[PDB]
Amino acid sequence: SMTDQAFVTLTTNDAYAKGALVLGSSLKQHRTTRRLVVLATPQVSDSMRKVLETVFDEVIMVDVLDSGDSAHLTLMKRPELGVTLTKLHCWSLTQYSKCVFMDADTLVLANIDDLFDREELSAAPDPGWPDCFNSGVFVYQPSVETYNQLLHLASEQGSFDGGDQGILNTFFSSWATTDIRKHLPFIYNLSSISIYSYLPAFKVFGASAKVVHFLGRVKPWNYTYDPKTKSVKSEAHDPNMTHPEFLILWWNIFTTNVLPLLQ
Amino acid sequence: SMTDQAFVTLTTNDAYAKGALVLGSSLKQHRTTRRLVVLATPQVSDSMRKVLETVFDEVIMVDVLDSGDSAHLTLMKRPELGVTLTKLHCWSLTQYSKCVFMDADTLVLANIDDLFDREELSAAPDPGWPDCFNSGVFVYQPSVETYNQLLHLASEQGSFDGGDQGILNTFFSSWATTDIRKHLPFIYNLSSISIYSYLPAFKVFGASAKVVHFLGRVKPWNYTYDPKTKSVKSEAHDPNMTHPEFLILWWNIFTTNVLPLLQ
Ligand SMILES: O=c1ccn([C@@H]2O[C@H](COP(=O)(O)OP(=O)(O)O)[C@@H](O)[C@H]2O)c(=O)[nH]1
Ligand SMILES: O=c1ccn([C@@H]2O[C@H](COP(=O)(O)OP(=O)(O)O)[C@@H](O)[C@H]2O)c(=O)[nH]1
Ligand SMILES: [Mn+2]
Ligand SMILES: [Mn+2]
Repeated sequence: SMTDQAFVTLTTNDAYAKGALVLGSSLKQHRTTRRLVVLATPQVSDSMRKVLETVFDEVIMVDVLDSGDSAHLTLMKRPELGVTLTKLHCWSLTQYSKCVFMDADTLVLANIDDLFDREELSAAPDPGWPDCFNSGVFVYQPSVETYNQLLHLASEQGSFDGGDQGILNTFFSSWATTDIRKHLPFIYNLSSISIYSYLPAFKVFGASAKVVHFLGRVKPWNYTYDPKTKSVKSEAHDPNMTHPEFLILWWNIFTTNVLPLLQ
Repeated sequence: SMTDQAFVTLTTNDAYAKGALVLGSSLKQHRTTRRLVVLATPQVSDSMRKVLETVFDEVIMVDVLDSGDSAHLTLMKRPELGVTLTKLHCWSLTQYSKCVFMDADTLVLANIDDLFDREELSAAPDPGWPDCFNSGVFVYQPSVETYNQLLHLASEQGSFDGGDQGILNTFFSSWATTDIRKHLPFIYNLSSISIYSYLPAFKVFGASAKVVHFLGRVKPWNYTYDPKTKSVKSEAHDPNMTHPEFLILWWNIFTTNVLPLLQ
């Protein structure tokens, strides 16, 4: 419980750090009894690292790992995601026996400590290619062996998508066809994209959401929020604004719970 | 080899009948040893029913079942899909021990007779909400009981999406959490939408595709094809055209095998 198990996130800059701060605050809001840890890289300002230390039990400094895999990253219109190979450092955290990695663009809506009943590698399906798991939420076991194996495969073969999700799916390739218990229910990693892609399903299953994941190039922190009206201002033709409940929650927590700690 | 087992499709009009014909032609092309069955409703022309008899072993006339659920259908911008409850008639086919239902907008790329090793209900995940199965390819056991249960649920509750897929997911509730063997690999029902949603995944898994599913409002038969050049004429800004190989194959089979029976 308290000592040997953690939620782990990652930030390589101050932008994704506002995400990590909101994630962290949401985990506390829902009364986790596990540690909170964030992996941070040198591009995170000293000032931000100090703020991160008020929310996370530990801020762990690591080196950026970058795929440099511009062809594969362009293939999915995510030229900026090569630095997500930095996620692989999560397996080096052998101070813990089991952890849940969560993307810095996630938000917790309910206690999810029952994830620690799972075993490596448990993750939810990805809505793009559902025989791949989405790497935004996964339950794993820190291991120097698994760490080095993952580093080796990344250096030798890279990632089919140029980020962490490809390589993690290739390494944990039995996921689609194994033990159904290793398929986390989709409500533990609810892709913002699924809300508009199959709204009828969201309408009957979404009230049970435990985690929302703002996956895709547009992040909550790239909107403009007016605290007085609670209005979110978006770019034109944004399909996520037809169901904005999770975006508003994100901003509520940031303005209320994170903002006071920033100053 | 199975005289007591069939593939089953559905058509309510002459337009999806072109799809059924191409699907049936593709099952023959890949040497199925099973029977081929199409459910058709009164709106299919007499001349079309006769053409369907050259491809399918059985053309079975059934009444249209229509949810009339404009609210849920409109939720997913598919106002025409209420007649998909007609699919429920497939459970009445107790001449067969086991069947694979396939949507009329599917296209077989390899022999898939190994699907008959599965048991009801086996289906692939839906890319919008992957804890629901897509109802375009599924293995089931004809049964008067299951048939009547499904009709009663449709009459009482309707479908959460106004079509067959919602009601079938509600009825086969345990799919997301049961027996992984009942999760068909995504290659047995490859959603055309998944090609452009996670292109990197397509690039490394796509060569293994056994079935493609042209799901969504635009169907292969709504394009304009030039057989001289083998170019497909699309509506503007069509995302599927960046990877057109499956559409081209649909039109080749249509033009070579099917259109001669029509025009
Ligand atoms: O510039 C970046 C890009 C990503 N990340 C980390 O890598 C994760 C995966 O990236 P993202 O969530 O943007 O991928 P997606 O969920 O959109 O596929 C993020 O949540 C962050 O934890 C980061 O720290 N800096
Ligand atoms: O007007 C219609 C619409 C649907 N269908 C049948 O119902 C299936 C499901 O509809 P569709 O494939 O359009 O749904 P999607 O796969 O796009 O969700 C089709 O493949 C056909 O077999 C039909 O016969 N007539
Ligand atoms: Mn993410
Ligand atoms: Mn279909």
